Amino acid sequence: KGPAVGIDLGTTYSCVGVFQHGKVEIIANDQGNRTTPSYVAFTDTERLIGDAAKNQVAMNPTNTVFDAKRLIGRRFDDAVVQSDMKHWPFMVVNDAGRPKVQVEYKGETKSFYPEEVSSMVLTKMKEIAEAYLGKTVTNAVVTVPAYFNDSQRQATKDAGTIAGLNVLRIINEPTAAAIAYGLDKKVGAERNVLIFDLGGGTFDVSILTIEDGIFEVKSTAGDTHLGGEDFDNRMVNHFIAEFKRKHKKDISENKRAVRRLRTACERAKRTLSSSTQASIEIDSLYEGIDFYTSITRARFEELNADLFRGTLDPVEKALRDAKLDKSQIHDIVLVGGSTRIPKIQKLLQDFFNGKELNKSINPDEAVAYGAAVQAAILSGDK
Repeated sequence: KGPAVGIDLGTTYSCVGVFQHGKVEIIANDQGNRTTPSYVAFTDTERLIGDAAKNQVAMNPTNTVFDAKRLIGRRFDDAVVQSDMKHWPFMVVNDAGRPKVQVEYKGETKSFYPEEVSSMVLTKMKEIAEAYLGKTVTNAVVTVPAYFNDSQRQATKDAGTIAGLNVLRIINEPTAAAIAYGLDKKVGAERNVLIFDLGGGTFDVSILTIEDGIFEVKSTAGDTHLGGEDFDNRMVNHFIAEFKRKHKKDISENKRAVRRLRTACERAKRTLSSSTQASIEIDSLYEGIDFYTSITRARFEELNADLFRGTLDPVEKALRDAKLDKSQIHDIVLVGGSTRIPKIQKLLQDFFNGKELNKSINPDEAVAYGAAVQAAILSGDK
């Protein structure tokens, strides 16, 4: 046969891992990136997936598709679909009740179901793993949010099937995160687990009670439209204002300039998680004007103070809906890159009155890690 893989098919980014020789290896893509944008793009000559698709988004916005995870398993008339369509530069059309993304591709109008778009992302993840392993990869466990219904689950499975993957099982993202930390294998009775998942575009809080290998979902809360990208946007707005004051130019409607500034801001955010300052270095940001400056960790925290504090309300709501006190939480699990932000960890740890956080597994990789473990179990190789 071949190696079984765990795939986190994320809203904004995806990640693939493999369990072998007693260890999970998270697999780097051809750019050396351990996560891959959940982006597909269509041009005059080719279809682009992942990094290559995201890299040309400002030059080809209406034919660059993302957020298929917000469409998958839903109907066109869905209130969620109608709302979300407003914020996408690509077209969504109705095919006999079902949403389809419509693009131009090689001088032709083509349309794709959300699960076809996700199949393309899954194809890239498959090829990434095959490039690393030197072997054909067919079996996989693919993750979804706990709140996904059977239509969403089936459509996610269907995306894998279209990609040529044998989907062994669709498992919940918070379950995968808990499996990564071996929280179902502790010597004891019930364990109440809080998963704090602050992703690129979504914030999910999940409370699980694990006992006898059952991962009971007690509560879910969060914000479907809050993620690391919001914190990046506060930085983007900050520097747009700065460039206006410095140079009397509003760069807002130059898509390329704004995209480049955003990329710089994403990088600065990562750097600010392990350093107290970050350099912004952009050659010819606008009209040949260089933008070289810096931002301190304190200023980044100040720009996002409301959004950071605000993450605690879903935690309180999850607790209330699960009928549990703060002190009844056995384990706290960090998932999503934004959970590396020192201020967020401090906020969450203070909220739990000094309780230690499970954060040793790269939070951006924890879900694919648990998926890879489960994949090994299901294929019979753990």
